[PDB]
Amino acid sequence: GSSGSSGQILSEPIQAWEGDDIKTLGNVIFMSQVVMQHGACEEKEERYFLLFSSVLIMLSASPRMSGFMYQGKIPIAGMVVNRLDEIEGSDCMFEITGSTVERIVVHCNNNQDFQEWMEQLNRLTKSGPSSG
Repeated sequence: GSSGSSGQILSEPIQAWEGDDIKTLGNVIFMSQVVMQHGACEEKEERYFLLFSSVLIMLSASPRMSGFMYQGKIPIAGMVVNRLDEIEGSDCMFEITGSTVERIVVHCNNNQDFQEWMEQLNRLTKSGPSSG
């Protein structure tokens, strides 16, 4: 083993999920409850992000507790991660774009987890580790 995680995720299929399989994509690098809504609009938006290293799977828990709901998937390809350096001295965090005109603004966290997401997303979106 390694770490624990809520049930269902490993018992029932992901709601909305429809294509082939999730176990076919790979695994779940880093999974945690993030908050992605937009660039200041109304409020925040809690959601689950599953980094497979080949795509960013997103889940939702509209209800209370009962499995998850697959919203969309972001292929590492075309992805754009630069800890939102398009600004200047204004919160670290990072975004997850790579499409027509979509930008995923994930809320900070302040923990080894964050740095991780940035660490992987770094090599993910890219090809190989930064100066190994």
